Amino acid sequence: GAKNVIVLNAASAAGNHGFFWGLLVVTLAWHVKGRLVPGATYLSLGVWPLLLVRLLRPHRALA
Amino acid sequence: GAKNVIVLNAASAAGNHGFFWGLLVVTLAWHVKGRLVPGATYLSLGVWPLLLVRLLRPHRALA
Amino acid sequence: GAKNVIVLNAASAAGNHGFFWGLLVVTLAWHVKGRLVPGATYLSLGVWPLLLVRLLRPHRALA
Amino acid sequence: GAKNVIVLNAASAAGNHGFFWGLLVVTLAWHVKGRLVPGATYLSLGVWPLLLVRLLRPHRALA
Amino acid sequence: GAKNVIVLNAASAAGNHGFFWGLLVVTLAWHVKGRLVPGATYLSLGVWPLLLVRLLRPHRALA
Amino acid sequence: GAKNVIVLNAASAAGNHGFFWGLLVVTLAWHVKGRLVPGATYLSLGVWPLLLVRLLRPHRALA
Repeated sequence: GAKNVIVLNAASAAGNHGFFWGLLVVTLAWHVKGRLVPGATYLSLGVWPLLLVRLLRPHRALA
Repeated sequence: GAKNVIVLNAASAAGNHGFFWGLLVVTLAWHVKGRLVPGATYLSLGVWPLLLVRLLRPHRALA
Repeated sequence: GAKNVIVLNAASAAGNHGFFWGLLVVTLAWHVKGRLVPGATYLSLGVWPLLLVRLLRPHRALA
Repeated sequence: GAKNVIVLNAASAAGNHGFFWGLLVVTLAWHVKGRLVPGATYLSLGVWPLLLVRLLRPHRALA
Repeated sequence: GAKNVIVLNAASAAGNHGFFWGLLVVTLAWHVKGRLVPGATYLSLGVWPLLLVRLLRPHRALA
Repeated sequence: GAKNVIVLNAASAAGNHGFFWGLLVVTLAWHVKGRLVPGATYLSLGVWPLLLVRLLRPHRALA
């Protein structure tokens, strides 16, 4: 009653692998290249987003 | 040390805690309804898929 | 080796700690707003979905 | 296989750490900016949606 | 708090488990069926992108 | 108790165990092939990304 829980997780890790799966992460990052430039332009965003963050900002482990 | 580490993970959980976040799961589930029926159509792919599955089927865990 | 593992996970948690990351999750939830209403209207999949769920319903950590 | 299962998880964390991969997360968060304003429109969403949320509301960590 | 940190994670897991949520996973998989066939057809990228992937292939865990 | 929290996670892993799920990961990887080449051709920044990563670069798992 121990190595039968975490072990299951281990199986998932094998599935992800680094071959085909590795390619997917790299490819996605490259594609957003063009996406990145339009995204950059945007005014009126000084603290408006931060207020939402304020809820997040205190944080609490023992939530 | 042993602590602080796991504690940090808990903080992430706090971030998740947000009624808005909960709402997102429901919307995705409802939308897929329509997606599901077209998917069922068994066009040209009776056994072709399964060969790929064989690689997946062992589900190694040694990694 | 012992702490040179869980500690590594903790480092990932620090990475999450970013206002930008927090903003993305909240934003995604809001977007599905419009998506949610069409999903509601369908009227179908009465008993057809549940049968599949039956396999899923017992669930088990053994796997 | 004591220190082997947890170790595997650590390896996954290494995979996440990257240059190109990091850029994608930041870009996506700011970009959704535009998506957020349309989302705000509360067209017939006063409280009706919440009833569905009630199912989600108990949560129950017992699972 | 020993049994409070990990416990928080468990709560998240319970939330993931459900009826509507289960449906989402199956539908997404079925839908990509048709998506998969066009993907297969792609000229070039047979033996050239892999070299970049090679850097990823050794992988590590000493992150 | 001790063997209960982690046990819940194991249950999630069982859910993944599904050939259909396996199909989705491979499909996504194949599709991005085409996405990868357009990404390669864009603009010449060179300094725009590194500045962002630089903030990330010191790292502080002591979050």
